[PDB]
Amino acid sequence: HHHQLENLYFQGVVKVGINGFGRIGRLAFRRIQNVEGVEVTRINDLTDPVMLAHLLKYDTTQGRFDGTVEVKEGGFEVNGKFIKVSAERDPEQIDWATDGVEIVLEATGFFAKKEAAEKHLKGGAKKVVITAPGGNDVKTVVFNTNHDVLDGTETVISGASCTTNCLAPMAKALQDNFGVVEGLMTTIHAYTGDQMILDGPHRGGDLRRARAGAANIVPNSTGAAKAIGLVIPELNGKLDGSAQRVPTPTGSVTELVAVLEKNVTVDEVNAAMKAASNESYGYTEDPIVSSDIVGMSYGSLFDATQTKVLDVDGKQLVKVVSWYDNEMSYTAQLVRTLEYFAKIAK
Amino acid sequence: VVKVGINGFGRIGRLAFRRIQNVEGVEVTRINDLTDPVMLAHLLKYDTTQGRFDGTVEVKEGGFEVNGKFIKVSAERDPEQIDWATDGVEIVLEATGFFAKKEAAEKHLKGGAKKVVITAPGGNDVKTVVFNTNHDVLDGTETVISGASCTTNCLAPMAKALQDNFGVVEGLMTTIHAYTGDQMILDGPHRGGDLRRARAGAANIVPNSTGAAKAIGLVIPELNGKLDGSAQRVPTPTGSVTELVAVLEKNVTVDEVNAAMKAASNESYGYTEDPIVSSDIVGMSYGSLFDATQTKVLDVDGKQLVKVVSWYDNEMSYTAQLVRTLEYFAKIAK
Amino acid sequence: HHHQLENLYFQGVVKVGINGFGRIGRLAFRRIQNVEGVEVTRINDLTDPVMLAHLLKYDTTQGRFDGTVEVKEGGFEVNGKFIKVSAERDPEQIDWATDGVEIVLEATGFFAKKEAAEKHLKGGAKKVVITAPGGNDVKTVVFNTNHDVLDGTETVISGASCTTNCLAPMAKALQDNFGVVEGLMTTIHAYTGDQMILDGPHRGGDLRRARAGAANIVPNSTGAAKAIGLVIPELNGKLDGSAQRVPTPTGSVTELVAVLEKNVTVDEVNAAMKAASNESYGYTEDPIVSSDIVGMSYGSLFDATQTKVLDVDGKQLVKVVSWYDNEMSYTAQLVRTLEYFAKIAK
Amino acid sequence: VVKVGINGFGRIGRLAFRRIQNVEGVEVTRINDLTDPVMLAHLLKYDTTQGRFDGTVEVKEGGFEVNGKFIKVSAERDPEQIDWATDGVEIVLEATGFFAKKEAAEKHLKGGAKKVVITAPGGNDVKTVVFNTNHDVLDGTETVISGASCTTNCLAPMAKALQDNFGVVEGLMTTIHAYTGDQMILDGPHRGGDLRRARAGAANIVPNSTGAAKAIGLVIPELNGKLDGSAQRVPTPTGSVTELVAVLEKNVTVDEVNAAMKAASNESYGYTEDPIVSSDIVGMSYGSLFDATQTKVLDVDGKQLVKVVSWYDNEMSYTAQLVRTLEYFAKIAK
Ligand SMILES: [Ca+2]
Ligand SMILES: [Ca+2]
Ligand SMILES: [Cl-]
Ligand SMILES: [Cl-]
Ligand SMILES: [Cl-]
Ligand SMILES: [Cl-]
Repeated sequence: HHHQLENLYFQGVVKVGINGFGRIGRLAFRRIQNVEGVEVTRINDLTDPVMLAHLLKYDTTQGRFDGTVEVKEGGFEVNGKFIKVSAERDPEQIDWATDGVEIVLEATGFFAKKEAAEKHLKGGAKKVVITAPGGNDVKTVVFNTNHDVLDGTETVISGASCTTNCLAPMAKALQDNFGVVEGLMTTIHAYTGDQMILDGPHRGGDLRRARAGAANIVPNSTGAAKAIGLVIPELNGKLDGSAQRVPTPTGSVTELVAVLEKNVTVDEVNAAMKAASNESYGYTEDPIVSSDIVGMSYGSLFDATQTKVLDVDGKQLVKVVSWYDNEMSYTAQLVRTLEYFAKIAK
Repeated sequence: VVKVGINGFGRIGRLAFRRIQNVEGVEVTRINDLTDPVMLAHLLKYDTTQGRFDGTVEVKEGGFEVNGKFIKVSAERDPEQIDWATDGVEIVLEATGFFAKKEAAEKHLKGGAKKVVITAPGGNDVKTVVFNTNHDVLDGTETVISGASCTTNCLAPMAKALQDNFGVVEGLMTTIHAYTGDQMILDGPHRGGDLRRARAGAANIVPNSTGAAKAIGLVIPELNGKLDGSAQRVPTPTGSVTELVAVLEKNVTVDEVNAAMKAASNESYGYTEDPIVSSDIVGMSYGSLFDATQTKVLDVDGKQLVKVVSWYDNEMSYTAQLVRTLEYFAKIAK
Repeated sequence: HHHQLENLYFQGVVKVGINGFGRIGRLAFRRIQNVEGVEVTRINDLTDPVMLAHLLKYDTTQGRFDGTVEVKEGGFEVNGKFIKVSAERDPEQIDWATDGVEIVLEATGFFAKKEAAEKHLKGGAKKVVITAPGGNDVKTVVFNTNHDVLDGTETVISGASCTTNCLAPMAKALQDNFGVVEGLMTTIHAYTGDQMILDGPHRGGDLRRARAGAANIVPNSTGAAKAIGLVIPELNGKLDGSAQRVPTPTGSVTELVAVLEKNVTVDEVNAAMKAASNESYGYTEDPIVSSDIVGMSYGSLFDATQTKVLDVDGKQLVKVVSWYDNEMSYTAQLVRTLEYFAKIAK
Repeated sequence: VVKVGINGFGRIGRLAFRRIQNVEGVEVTRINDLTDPVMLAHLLKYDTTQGRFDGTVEVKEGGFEVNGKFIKVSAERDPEQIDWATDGVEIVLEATGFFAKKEAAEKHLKGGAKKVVITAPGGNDVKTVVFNTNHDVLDGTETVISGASCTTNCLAPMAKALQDNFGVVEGLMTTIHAYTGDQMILDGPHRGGDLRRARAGAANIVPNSTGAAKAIGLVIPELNGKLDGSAQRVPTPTGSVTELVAVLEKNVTVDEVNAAMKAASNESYGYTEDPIVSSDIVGMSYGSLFDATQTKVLDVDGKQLVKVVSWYDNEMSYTAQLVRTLEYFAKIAK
């Protein structure tokens, strides 16, 4: 009876707008091409469209675009369909509604806070998903970990980080099955665009991101584990971590060393992960390596071959390890949350 | 003068030769390897990661002339075939990827050598020595000893310091490690059957099993059975870093942890507070370099997990430790 | 009237056998999965099948296998179909005919010469294609450059090398349109399995292949240009060349600097290449880079953006440049020749 | 003592500082760069490709203390803002990726410097000097000069030797070149609009335009307009090799070509017959290293095409040439 959900039953097309056509924005565009009932009808980015079209067609790590891309006067012709490309620097000036846009992926990195991201509503968009944390009045959502926190009335939400989308389902499964006292994370992580190609002054003052990223093992700080409480309240304040950036251009792996609230065996841990598996959190027993997860659609892929339970006179330390393509795994999660959020809008 | 012979002129054998050139009272007078000496001379002169050789190398009838001195190069395959005594060799560096067994390594004594140091674990009936961690275990009467592995030479002083200052309940190690010659350059069948070492080593993050932490008890009895670990091989050709996450027997602060490491520092175990990266340690002579910038103490309602991290050049750091043990071992004679 | 060709008209299935399941053998298997009317019914390789199945499923440069692979008693289950995998070290002992094999891809590198490769005929196979040169009584075939040299009665043929399959259509187009006096080739080439991962003794005695291949620019000798006469008789003895191996795991590019028999312009050269283009020899005017050709199906991809015509008081030197994936481009050519050879057998 | 000031403490500026430490009678007394001195001190100490600094570096109020001596570090952005004379600087190394113009570079003279050397082409009204190829063109009265590019410093002695011995009709260059800081670490918009420098530089073979061969006439008048070329950038962080394919004015043999290069050899132009690879030249002080193992003479019915190949460390080889020109330029004063 009619306080009912509707968009799940009778929505034809979810029209998406992308503000910021960097790595994530372009990869989200690519994924949406394969999502029935969701399509991008507007891109906004200050870069010359000739440059943007070229980078959409050709991608070092993710391969050639599946289809044709041609620059036109007001935007691109992508697999026939024209798609407007604007270059407004003020989000309040983007007339999203003229292109039917209802939800915006905000991926520039300059409008993270609620009031900043809500500028897209002035142009007529209804909802916004941020490609980063994750402020004071904004929920953080890892799809298939805590998207049930959404009621559909929120205006701005965060898709969390890529590392959070890998860690969260793995840490939650430990908590649900065994209980976590505390734990430390180490991500062995592909280099990224916040590192220098060769040694040189880094804008932020980071003496390690100043170093050649493709020729070094580079320690760097993280926030996923310290901030996990935003996705899994029961783990608030229980985890910390850091990263080692290494010379691959994409593909990463997350290790968690944890003290649990009860004793376990390796098989029990692995069986718990298998039972928690879904389209966001995969399970494998194959001895794969990082190139095997590039382009994959899981947000997180648990690797049962790397599980360890160290038992010393009954005192136990546990290691669990999950793979992720820090590019496409995070993008696949963003797109799941984009669609879900739009469809439970009401 | 300690006259040393080298069996196996691979990465470690060649780098040990380079180091011994600078150890007064130690000199190599006999190399032997089943490779054409022209190939060996070229690989001694030119080294992708460790640079060009300091001096002159010329191939001559029976071996090399290195900085004037001639050095016999043989090509046997049984240590008994090596007349170490004809070249005056007293102690042998055994550095082929095989032969890591006492009876197997004792074959060199028939050729007239007195002592043998094997460049890998092989310690069922053989003492395992990380210099400046436990070389005091040697009395000089041993025939064959092990220099342990390079991961052990990195971990051991760090783990020993935690044990000495605070007590260790248990711990898990992760080493982010340069690729090595037991991995394939491109995807292909690995002779051991390892499905991960069969993969392209310079284009992947590759999980790898280790033994350093599980076998630490051979170097630090007080840690026997308390540790486990594993590795992630990554696309650098040398330079590695070892992380240890441990449960200790008392609560600590970060400053207390770092101060304990500094107090344990010496020529084998370095200390830095500079935010370095892996290229900054390639070629260094410390066996282990503790990095105070990476220390973590997670305290959750008084229960603590501690992370400590040391760097090492898995090539030159290990080699420098081997040569320390070679010199000391020869010095304390029998 | 009935001295007619038949296999082009009424052949149902070309059954292929692969001797040697290395990089090329596995990639040829992958391509054949997408070739209607051609299928592999027998693999012979001395490697443990568990290792071989794993390497077919997971491929660092060419991605995950499109489908499922499962080890069975006598071989593999690949996308349902069972495929026998033997491990005979003597090719005369391979009973190809029991599996209906008519043509063998001989890719071990130990049976290049005619008499050696003809051992496969003892087991009942009819034809053999060698994945390397290219002996004294054996024709060398670059598909869509000189496959018309085949009359279908040959027993053993060579698919040439991967570098030859890139150079040949480019050199032939210059010869046909303008005439070649002489020329020198330089390939900038991915590292390969004949190089060491770290500095160490090389079995062949090559002091450069002994060096770490992923951490160096490594000069190495070639044979494609010196031996081009085997594919293009009119260029016999007119070319020489060499290679620089560089730190990418696949993807290569071939430059030819040539003296021609007449003066030209850059546009004239590029137009000549466009007219010579086909499914083996592509044409592009996009400023691509090496990652953009990994996995591609052209044997050779001419890049019009790199064309140069240096004219000094009327004396001209010309540079033309073509891309190739030294893995998949060569494999795609091998598979074209495999099918054609089987189908004009008669 | 020649007192030098450095504007721009990037790769070249820092490596030139490292070299000048070993040039007696030349010393840097003033650096200025718009970067925080803490960042600059860290990058001087630690260098991914060129190793750790030889000495001590400590940040202090007005700059660095390097091996005791204090060195002022400023952060202006207009050469007139630099009081070179207050620091006694006579000659300025102008090494920011901009300012490659005579009037632009002459701004340093207002601050009290006498001469300027720009670390890139900028030669419309500025002489271009490859040391030991054409530094005899300087008379000492010039204010601003160019050290040319690093590709020019590699090509020039090789091309000059062909011209001197045999005569050059024409030629095309290909350099297989390390990636540089004008390429992206990952695919992304390039500020110049270059669709190839927008691509991940350590994961691709990247075609690149050059100017060294087209502009060679500025260093070797006899080759003006005779050459063209281009580059392939590849995944090494330093170390490069330049190939020249040329039509000569007479027929030659390989031995004749190689002998001519050996006779042209000097401190700027080296000669080797060893089959080296790129890591063997990183850090070398020669501007150019001719490799006789790569020489080709293709003779087809008497018509010849010749290939000659030289190595260079696009970082340190170029820097060593710059510092040679700095010293000479200061020495021949006005
Ligand atoms: Ca869609
Ligand atoms: Ca098929
Ligand atoms: Cl964290
Ligand atoms: Cl272990
Ligand atoms: Cl050739
Ligand atoms: Cl040029």
